[PDB]
Amino acid sequence: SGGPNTVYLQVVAAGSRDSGAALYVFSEFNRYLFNCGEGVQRLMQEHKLKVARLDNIFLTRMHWSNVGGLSGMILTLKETGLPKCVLSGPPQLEKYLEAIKIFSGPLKGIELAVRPHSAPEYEDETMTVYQIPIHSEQDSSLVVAFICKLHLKRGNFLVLKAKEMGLPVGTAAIAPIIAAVKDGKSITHEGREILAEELCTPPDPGAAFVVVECPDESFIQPICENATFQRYQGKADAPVALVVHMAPASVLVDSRYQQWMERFGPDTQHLVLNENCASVHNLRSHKIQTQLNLIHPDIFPLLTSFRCLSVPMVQGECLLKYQLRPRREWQRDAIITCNPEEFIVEALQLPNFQQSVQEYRRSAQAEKRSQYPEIIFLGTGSAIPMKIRNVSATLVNISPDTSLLLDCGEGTFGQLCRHYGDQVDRVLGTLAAVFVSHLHADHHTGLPSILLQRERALASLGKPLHPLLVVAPNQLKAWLQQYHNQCQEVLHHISMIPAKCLQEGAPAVERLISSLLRTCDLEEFQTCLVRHCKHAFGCALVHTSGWKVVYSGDTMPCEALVRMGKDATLLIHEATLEDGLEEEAVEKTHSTTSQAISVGMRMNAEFIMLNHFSQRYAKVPLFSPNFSEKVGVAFDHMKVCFGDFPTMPKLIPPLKALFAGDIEEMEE
RNA sequence: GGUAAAAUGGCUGAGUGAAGCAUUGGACUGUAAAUCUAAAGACAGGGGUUAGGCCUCUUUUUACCA
Ligand SMILES: [Zn+2]
Ligand SMILES: [Zn+2]
Repeated sequence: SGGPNTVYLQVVAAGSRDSGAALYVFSEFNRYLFNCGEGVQRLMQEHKLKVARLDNIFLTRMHWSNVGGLSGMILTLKETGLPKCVLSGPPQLEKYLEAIKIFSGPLKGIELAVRPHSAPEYEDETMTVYQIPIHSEQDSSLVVAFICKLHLKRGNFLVLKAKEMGLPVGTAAIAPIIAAVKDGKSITHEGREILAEELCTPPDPGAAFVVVECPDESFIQPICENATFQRYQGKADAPVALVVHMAPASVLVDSRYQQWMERFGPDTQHLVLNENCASVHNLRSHKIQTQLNLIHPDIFPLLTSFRCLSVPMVQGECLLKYQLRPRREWQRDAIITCNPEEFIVEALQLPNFQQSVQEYRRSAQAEKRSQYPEIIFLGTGSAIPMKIRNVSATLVNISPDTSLLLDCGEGTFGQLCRHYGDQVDRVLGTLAAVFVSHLHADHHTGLPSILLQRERALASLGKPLHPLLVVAPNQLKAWLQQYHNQCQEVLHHISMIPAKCLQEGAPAVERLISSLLRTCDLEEFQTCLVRHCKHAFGCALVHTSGWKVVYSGDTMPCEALVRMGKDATLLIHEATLEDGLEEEAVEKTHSTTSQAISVGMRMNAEFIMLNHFSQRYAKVPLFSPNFSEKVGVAFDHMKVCFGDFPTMPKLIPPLKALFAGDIEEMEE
């Protein structure tokens, strides 16, 4: 068979601040993805991108912005069931996939293949790419740029022209004639010879595109007029169709360079991706957030708006696909821009929703509570981000000066971005400590994303370095050490704390826990084992003023949690099914909503928050009846103070009305 | 919400083009059941490749998701 009939280039990352570079090219036979960071897990599977058929994955640089997201792809492939896959990258990239099995578990069932730098050539039936390793004085010094090529395309045969002369078109005799013409050998028929160009268009060798990743001036000198480029710059076998520059805007304006790119010729198109892009590609999420704000602006805050030299450049944006083989031109028929003026149309006119909203407002229309005890909910999914659900983070802000994290995950940084707005830089500075509940990957894979950005935030205002405090099981230390020794230096920003020492009845550890307690003004900190998995642990917070909150998360009912949870103003509990099957508890290793409600009733706590929900089937939580005002429903991007309890019970009717039709488990 | 198998008629087996059971008048049979020389409904709804078999976007059915 011949080469692909159509080739499309698609942009995934779009140069967003919350994620690294990422480029997607669609081919008739194979799917290829270049580079990927954190937050892409939603970008794909939200814009209808097929996970399957991604047998080949490519990436650049070892930094988390381009290697962090591989765990999600591996997990999806394991769930998807793809038989084989191929992964390529820097020579020392095998160490990254060596340590994934530590917590993600064995990858047996799907085969992954890697290759060294000794084989810089790879070919298949529809495409070919050449990789050029690059060495720089100032592994973070290797970026290995990529080059792409396309197989020759055979010009369409003129079957109608053959029929006009008198050839036996429409039968089995024409097939050998067209097959011979395809090979390029003329055939003489009826005493006359017909040239190939007469019966078909001239062959086209095929276009190509190049990708570069110059991050700073360290890599400019090694790449300056590279030998490989001299054999392809300017006129070549075919003109260059498109080019993408991942370099930052600062590198663009430098006097040096900015002229080599022009050597490719005016016909060569160029693109730039960087943080200055307007983006705004959260249509459905933004609509849901606006609806929640309309229900009650105070309870549910609103996301902030993230808004925006010899040849022209088309700034990259959302789903700016490019067409290669049919014709070299751009397409913008899939623009994804938020339109609140359209969101309000359906937010203020849902069936019976307006009546419930107005009734709740009239009903709403007991002394002032404490001003700045704050708990913020970031994510309410389970190990799989989706339209409106993602791995939970449970941001807590005990005081404006000091902040704490109730576990963390991937995509939480993107969530708090476009939300805190200008205050994002200040919020990260207030962060003083973090910790992990159990060994699940989704609960600890988000630490690097927060840490690397907090490192920049600390210097953004010229404050002294303050290493972050991390409390996680002793197993998490191995992965952190491997990453420190393999990809980038992060040890100085993390201080491990075993959770065993915090158990009831159990110099560096004591001084560090004392510093944590005094910095955030916490009277005491306690942790206990949970019936969830090996080395699983919980936590409890008690304030000097008598406020107590205990986080349980994934856990089966146990006596220790109940004993520690006695006289607790608030607590976070996990739900799996609401109403349904009570069997196969061992498979889930999680509590049940009815049992959670019973516990909360007997917990003596005045209110119980339901945050973590299983995401096997996309459905709003069908709240189990036989409950009280103590229980509640927790979603993403929530706000209020400690004493703002009486508000949320009245939000139940409007909250249910907003969803209207519910898509829950059916007999199928 | 995601993954896996079929969209051909009253039913099924496939991709050179379509075939058996059944029927419209019945021939051997007083009798309407046995055996045909003719008949018919015909590959879900779009398009990219210029041909069906390939891929792509909804629609129906079944199963699975830790
Ligand atoms: Zn969980
Ligand atoms: Zn978990």
